Amino acid sequence: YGHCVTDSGVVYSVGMQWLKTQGNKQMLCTCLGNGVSCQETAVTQTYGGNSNGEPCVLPFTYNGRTFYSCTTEGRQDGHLWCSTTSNYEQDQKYSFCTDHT
Repeated sequence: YGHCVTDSGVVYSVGMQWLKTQGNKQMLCTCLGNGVSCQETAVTQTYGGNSNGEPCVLPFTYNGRTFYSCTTEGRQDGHLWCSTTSNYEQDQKYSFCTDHT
């Protein structure tokens, strides 16, 4: 009835995007309306960019929002990129991402 719970105790809320692990793999879990879905891996391969590819540091904050993985909200081209420094608004250290092609 709105609130989202993973049966683990975490009483999320309809729209409290979060991140869940599998004791080895990463996975972003979110509660929409029909239930609770997630994004396997979440992250993506990083090449060149500003960090020549490296372990991003998400979920980070950009433009005032948050991103648990790559994103193209910082450009008008469509190239996926991520952050490698908790402080991207100070360092600007970011990397790109493929995902598809």
